[PDB]
Amino acid sequence: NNTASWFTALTQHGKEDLKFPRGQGVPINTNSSPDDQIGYYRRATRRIRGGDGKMKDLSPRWYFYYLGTGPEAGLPYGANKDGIIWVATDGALNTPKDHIGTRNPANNAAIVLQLPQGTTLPKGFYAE
Repeated sequence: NNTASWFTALTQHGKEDLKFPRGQGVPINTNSSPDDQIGYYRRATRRIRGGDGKMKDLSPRWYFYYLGTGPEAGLPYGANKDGIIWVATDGALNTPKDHIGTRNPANNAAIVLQLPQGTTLPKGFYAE
Protein backbone atom coordinates (compact mmCIF):
# COMPACT_ATOMS: atom_id res chain seq x y z
CA ASN A 1 0.00 0.00 0.00
CA ASN A 2 2.03 2.93 -1.51
CA THR A 3 -0.46 4.03 -4.13
CA ALA A 4 -0.81 6.73 -6.81
CA SER A 5 -4.20 7.85 -7.97
CA TRP A 6 -4.95 7.38 -11.69
CA PHE A 7 -5.92 11.08 -11.82
CA THR A 8 -4.60 14.53 -11.06
CA ALA A 9 -5.88 16.03 -7.76
CA LEU A 10 -8.66 18.52 -7.06
CA THR A 11 -7.20 21.34 -4.94
CA GLN A 12 -9.37 22.79 -2.14
CA HIS A 13 -8.65 26.53 -2.17
CA GLY A 14 -11.82 27.20 -0.09
CA LYS A 15 -13.00 26.29 3.41
CA GLU A 16 -15.53 23.57 2.51
CA ASP A 17 -14.75 19.84 2.35
CA LEU A 18 -15.28 18.16 -1.02
CA LYS A 19 -18.68 16.69 -1.80
CA PHE A 20 -20.67 15.83 -4.89
CA PRO A 21 -24.38 15.35 -5.46
CA ARG A 22 -25.37 11.68 -5.93
CA GLY A 23 -24.43 10.54 -9.45
CA GLN A 24 -21.65 13.10 -9.91
CA GLY A 25 -17.97 13.31 -9.24
CA VAL A 26 -16.39 10.20 -10.84
CA PRO A 27 -13.53 11.40 -13.09
CA ILE A 28 -13.76 10.46 -16.78
CA ASN A 29 -11.62 7.47 -17.74
CA THR A 30 -12.03 6.01 -21.25
CA ASN A 31 -10.13 2.87 -20.04
CA SER A 32 -12.97 1.98 -17.64
CA SER A 33 -16.54 0.67 -18.10
CA PRO A 34 -19.97 1.73 -16.62
CA ASP A 35 -19.80 -0.87 -13.78
CA ASP A 36 -16.49 0.63 -12.61
CA GLN A 37 -17.65 4.22 -12.05
CA ILE A 38 -17.49 4.38 -8.24
CA GLY A 39 -14.94 5.30 -5.62
CA TYR A 40 -13.79 7.86 -3.17
CA TYR A 41 -11.79 11.01 -2.91
CA ARG A 42 -9.25 11.13 -0.08
CA ARG A 43 -7.87 14.42 1.31
CA ALA A 44 -4.07 14.69 1.21
CA THR A 45 -2.74 17.48 3.39
CA ARG A 46 0.75 18.88 2.98
CA ARG A 47 2.73 21.09 5.36
CA ILE A 48 5.54 23.44 4.37
CA ARG A 49 8.07 25.77 5.98
CA GLY A 50 6.53 29.21 5.33
CA GLY A 51 8.33 32.48 4.55
CA ASP A 52 8.20 33.52 8.22
CA GLY A 53 9.94 30.27 9.30
CA LYS A 54 6.78 28.68 10.75
CA MET A 55 5.23 25.41 9.49
CA LYS A 56 1.94 26.03 7.69
CA ASP A 57 -0.60 23.92 5.79
CA LEU A 58 -0.81 24.08 2.01
CA SER A 59 -4.27 23.94 0.31
CA PRO A 60 -5.56 20.37 0.75
CA ARG A 61 -5.56 18.09 -2.33
CA TRP A 62 -8.25 15.47 -2.91
CA TYR A 63 -7.32 12.40 -4.95
CA PHE A 64 -9.76 9.90 -6.47
CA TYR A 65 -9.41 6.16 -6.05
CA TYR A 66 -11.73 3.48 -7.43
CA LEU A 67 -13.69 1.53 -4.79
CA GLY A 68 -11.54 -1.21 -3.23
CA THR A 69 -8.27 0.39 -4.29
CA GLY A 70 -5.86 2.93 -2.81
CA PRO A 71 -5.14 4.02 0.77
CA GLU A 72 -8.66 2.99 1.87
CA ALA A 73 -8.90 -0.14 -0.27
CA GLY A 74 -10.59 -1.98 2.62
CA LEU A 75 -13.38 0.58 3.19
CA PRO A 76 -16.85 -0.29 2.01
CA TYR A 77 -18.74 2.31 -0.09
CA GLY A 78 -20.38 4.92 2.14
CA ALA A 79 -18.11 4.38 5.18
CA ASN A 80 -17.92 7.56 7.31
CA LYS A 81 -14.28 8.63 7.84
CA ASP A 82 -12.84 12.13 8.00
CA GLY A 83 -11.05 13.03 4.78
CA ILE A 84 -12.99 10.41 2.72
CA ILE A 85 -15.95 11.26 0.45
CA TRP A 86 -17.83 8.90 -1.87
CA VAL A 87 -18.93 9.20 -5.50
CA ALA A 88 -20.74 6.91 -7.90
CA THR A 89 -22.20 7.23 -11.35
CA ASP A 90 -25.69 5.78 -11.92
CA GLY A 91 -25.41 2.04 -12.67
CA ALA A 92 -22.00 1.44 -11.08
CA LEU A 93 -21.53 -1.86 -9.21
CA ASN A 94 -20.63 -1.89 -5.50
CA THR A 95 -17.69 -4.32 -5.91
CA PRO A 96 -13.90 -3.72 -5.57
CA LYS A 97 -12.17 -2.48 -8.74
CA ASP A 98 -8.96 -4.53 -8.52
CA HIS A 99 -8.94 -4.80 -12.35
CA ILE A 100 -8.41 -1.02 -12.57
CA GLY A 101 -6.22 -0.75 -9.45
CA THR A 102 -3.93 2.17 -8.87
CA ARG A 103 -1.32 3.73 -11.13
CA ASN A 104 2.41 3.11 -11.34
CA PRO A 105 4.04 6.49 -12.14
CA ALA A 106 6.97 4.63 -13.77
CA ASN A 107 4.79 3.56 -16.70
CA ASN A 108 1.71 5.78 -16.74
CA ALA A 109 1.13 9.47 -16.45
CA ALA A 110 -1.81 10.67 -14.34
CA ILE A 111 -4.98 11.23 -16.30
CA VAL A 112 -6.05 14.91 -16.10
CA LEU A 113 -9.15 14.94 -13.86
CA GLN A 114 -12.20 15.86 -15.97
CA LEU A 115 -15.86 15.70 -15.08
CA PRO A 116 -18.82 15.56 -17.52
CA GLN A 117 -20.64 18.73 -18.81
CA GLY A 118 -23.64 18.86 -16.38
CA THR A 119 -21.32 18.77 -13.37
CA THR A 120 -19.33 21.71 -12.04
CA LEU A 121 -16.66 21.63 -9.32
CA PRO A 122 -17.94 22.55 -5.82
CA LYS A 123 -17.19 25.98 -4.22
CA GLY A 124 -13.48 26.54 -3.66
CA PHE A 125 -12.50 23.45 -5.78
CA TYR A 126 -9.94 23.59 -8.65
CA ALA A 127 -8.46 20.99 -11.06
CA GLU A 128 -4.80 22.19 -11.33
